[PDB]
Amino acid sequence: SFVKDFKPQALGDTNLFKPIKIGNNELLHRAVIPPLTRMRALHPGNIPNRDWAVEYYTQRAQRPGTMIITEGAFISPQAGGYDNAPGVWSEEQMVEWTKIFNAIHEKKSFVWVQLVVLGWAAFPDNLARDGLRYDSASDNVFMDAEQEAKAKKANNPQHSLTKDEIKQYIKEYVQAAKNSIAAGADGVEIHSANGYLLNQFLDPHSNTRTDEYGGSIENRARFTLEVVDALVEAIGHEKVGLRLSPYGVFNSMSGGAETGIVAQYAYVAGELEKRAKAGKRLAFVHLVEPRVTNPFLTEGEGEYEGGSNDFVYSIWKGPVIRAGNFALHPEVVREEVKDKRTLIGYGRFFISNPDLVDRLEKGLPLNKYDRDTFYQMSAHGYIDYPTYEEALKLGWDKK
Amino acid sequence: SFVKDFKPQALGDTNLFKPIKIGNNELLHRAVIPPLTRMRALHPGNIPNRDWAVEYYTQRAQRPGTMIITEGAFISPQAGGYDNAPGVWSEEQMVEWTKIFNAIHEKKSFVWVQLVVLGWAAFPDNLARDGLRYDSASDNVFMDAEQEAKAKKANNPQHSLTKDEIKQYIKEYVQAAKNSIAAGADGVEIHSANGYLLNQFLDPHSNTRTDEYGGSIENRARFTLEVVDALVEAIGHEKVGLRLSPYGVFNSMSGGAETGIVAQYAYVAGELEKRAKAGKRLAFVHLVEPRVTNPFLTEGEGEYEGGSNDFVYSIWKGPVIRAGNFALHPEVVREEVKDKRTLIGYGRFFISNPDLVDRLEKGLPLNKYDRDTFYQMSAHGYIDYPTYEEALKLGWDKK
Ligand SMILES: Cc1cc2nc3c(=O)[nH]c(=O)nc-3n(C[C@H](O)[C@H](O)[C@H](O)COP(=O)(O)O)c2cc1C
Ligand SMILES: Cc1cc2nc3c(=O)[nH]c(=O)nc-3n(C[C@H](O)[C@H](O)[C@H](O)COP(=O)(O)O)c2cc1C
Ligand SMILES: C=C(C)[C@@H]1CC=C(C)C(=O)C1
Ligand SMILES: C=C(C)[C@@H]1CC=C(C)C(=O)C1
Ligand SMILES: [Cl-]
Ligand SMILES: [Cl-]
Ligand SMILES: [Cl-]
Ligand SMILES: [Cl-]
Ligand code: NA
Ligand code: NA
Ligand code: NA
Ligand code: NA
Repeated sequence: SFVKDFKPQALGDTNLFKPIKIGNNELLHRAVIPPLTRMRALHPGNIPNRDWAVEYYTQRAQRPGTMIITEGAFISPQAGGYDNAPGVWSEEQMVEWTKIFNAIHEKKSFVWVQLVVLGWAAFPDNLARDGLRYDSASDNVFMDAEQEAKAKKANNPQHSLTKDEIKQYIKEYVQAAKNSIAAGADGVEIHSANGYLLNQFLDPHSNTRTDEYGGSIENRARFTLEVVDALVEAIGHEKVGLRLSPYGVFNSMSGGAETGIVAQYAYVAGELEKRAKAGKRLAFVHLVEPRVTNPFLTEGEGEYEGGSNDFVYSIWKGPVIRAGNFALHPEVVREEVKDKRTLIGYGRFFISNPDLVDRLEKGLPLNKYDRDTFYQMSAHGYIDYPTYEEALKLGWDKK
Repeated sequence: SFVKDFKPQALGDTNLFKPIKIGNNELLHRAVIPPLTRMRALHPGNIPNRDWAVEYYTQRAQRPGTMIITEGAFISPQAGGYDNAPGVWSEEQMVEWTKIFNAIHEKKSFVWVQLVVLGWAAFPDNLARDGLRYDSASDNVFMDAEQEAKAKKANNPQHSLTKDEIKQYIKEYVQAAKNSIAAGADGVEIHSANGYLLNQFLDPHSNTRTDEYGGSIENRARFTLEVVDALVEAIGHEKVGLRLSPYGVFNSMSGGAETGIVAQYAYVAGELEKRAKAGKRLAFVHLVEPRVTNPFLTEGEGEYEGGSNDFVYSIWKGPVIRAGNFALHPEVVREEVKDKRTLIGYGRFFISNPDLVDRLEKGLPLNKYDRDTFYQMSAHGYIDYPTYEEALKLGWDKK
């Protein structure tokens, strides 16, 4: 059915429908698909779903000139720990990704691979089964008691990365980025958000290190910036973006309760702008808004009202993608896109509306999503959400 | 005469005219007199002007419940270097300050002493004459070529402070703060703005140190925060505020051209909020706006449009005084004071309008200022600017 109480607004008269260039890509509008893990990849080997993934992305690529950021993709086995999320390290994986990228390009849209390392959010038992470590920045603070216990039970205690192991992850980020471009992707997004490994280094709750990778703002940002620099060198700044969630609490990050949190993220933004002014500007910075501090809470819940991401704009002068509870709030989007370098990521409602962009332009009702199938090994709740026309035929304008 | 093309707005219907408590003081409105050096203090001994200073402050205290921050006052001879700016270290000085504070209190207004250390902005020849060093954070970067040359000519080269000398300044800040309170002041403002010594430590252009007082965000902020902590301990957080100018370029500070500048100031704000949450909240933070990056340029000149101070509000949760080209822009003030913890400092037009607060409430014309007498050893351009009524009697409503 359609979302019951929603009052749509046509946004076609706003900058959401003005073209913009991101990296090498001429986008025709500024509604971006942010990275959305869907758990349809198949075990063993973290293989993109051979039955449905092409169709899923094809559907969501249907509006010409749409920027799509893929579901998070693990850069290596050690970076993973979820059996049904895909990787980008193996030939068997890239065969499937190639088909996906080709399909998106056939629809005249674009695709950026999000590169992921899980750190403490991984399942320590899956990792132990596969002979892999359970990694984080530190070894004396844990995501939650359950994760700490799963780790101990698996004889796979949380491990504070050595410098050599950080270097190994950086090598894997580089090779994953290369693999992505070679298979036909338009670029990559470095995931440094939502409490995964890089965010675990950025955040002083999760990073109690006393070496050069913790204990100060500069040190906590070191790993993220080393990945940025390694990928810029490998595939070019125009093919690299970075995702950050300054106010996020998901996966036991600090959020606004940490009084140094804005400084930590302002420092990262400043270092990106420094690189930009020196000739290597990232394609974009992608921010999760304080509107959504945890993306598994219903829209309107977990909103942090004590901070804004606007500070980033005083520092970083390139494109900014903002995501978090914008589908249900065209009135907010209307104001945000008045800034001419702002794009809007629409997550959950892109799950349920393959033709979301048309609906935003034209002020059409939105399909309700079904959170129960966000993660599921099924075509149902993945490729069977209808377009607006299909929904009319099903009688949804009267259900 | 009145400012010719100005279109006043009555601001009495805004929060500018709602009472607010700052430290121990119940202000009746939120128009603050920011610190304004006037150079009427007499040599030798940096003595507040025995003829005119009481009258100057009395005039500007006339609206009941006004917060006045004094002209900058040197904490010690070594902290000074301008013969006609006052100090707060000697009995002879405090005799005069006592009269000033009494007069302000008789008008039912309040007075906060701004505590100043000049660093590289001092005149090295005055300092050499008096057997004093020419100090800054570093010794290999200079304010400008003229200052570097004056220093060499005076055989008083710019000197990078030792840790012991920093500790000595902190002792002097403490004693100056005590002197101020004992003489009757309501509080003190730590000057960490406008390119004076503390700002010289904060800014990476002027601070190339490699000890614990430079080389990182935390290190560059160390001196400012040590002064904050020393004064909070000495006279209480409710009697201490801090002034910062993130985007200032006056006295060869970096401003927005330094991509790490927001991070540097976000860190300071965060550390203040941390202290506040731990039970010691400063009375206020005072910000110079990017509206005025150099206060000796005519209003509208030297505006930096590439940054905002709004970030501070995501971090620091106490009162914020904002200053910079607000007198000529009631339309901007009207929007800013919608935030209920925002006060507005009015500098240059408080020089020329002793009854500025009435004029803001009632939407009256403003007396033009005469910049030539901003710094002058005279009552003229100091205590002879008329109130609105006096100006009407002089025929200014038709001049
Ligand atoms: C099912 C689901 C999967 C997600 N997967 C990812 C992901 O792989 N990488 C990522 O950075 N964010 C991920 N997110 C966060 C979203 O990209 C987005 O920031 C968030 O859902 C808020 O936007 P929205 O309110 O428009 O959904 C996910 C969110 C959901 C609900
Ligand atoms: C003549 C003059 C003297 C000033 N003296 C000081 C001072 O002693 N301490 C300080 O922090 N700022 C000082 N300032 C800066 C002002 O406090 C204020 O930030 C600036 O003038 C911008 O506000 P305005 O546009 O309302 O004048 C001075 C400015 C002027 C023009
Ligand atoms: C498996 C992933 C790559 C994660 C899924 C859920 C969220 C919120 C991410 O940021 C990544
Ligand atoms: C002599 C002083 C205390 C200075 C005068 C001019 C400015 C802009 C200050 O900040 C302090
Ligand atoms: Cl799993
Ligand atoms: Cl903005
Ligand atoms: Cl002088
Ligand atoms: Cl604000
Ligand atoms: Na099927
Ligand atoms: Na789950
Ligand atoms: Na006289
Ligand atoms: Na002068």
